[PDB]
Amino acid sequence: GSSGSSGTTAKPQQIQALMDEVTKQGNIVRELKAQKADKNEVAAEVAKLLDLKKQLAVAEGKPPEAPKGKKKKSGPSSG
Repeated sequence: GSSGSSGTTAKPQQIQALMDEVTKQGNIVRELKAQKADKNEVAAEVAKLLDLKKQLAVAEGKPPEAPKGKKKKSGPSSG
């Protein structure tokens, strides 16, 4: 197998990787329901998706579903 390092990490870099995930995910979830996938199997991806949207938007700068949804509040960082 591969040992040592798996590339380098960056702010503007990881983003490019996420974007792809947001797309692929959305699809994976669509097919899951289209094939009557197990409620458990689907849920798994579901949650992940909701996270991707954030890890993507936030990274860029936009707030995570700030305006969308009531429960999800801006909740800024303090430190």
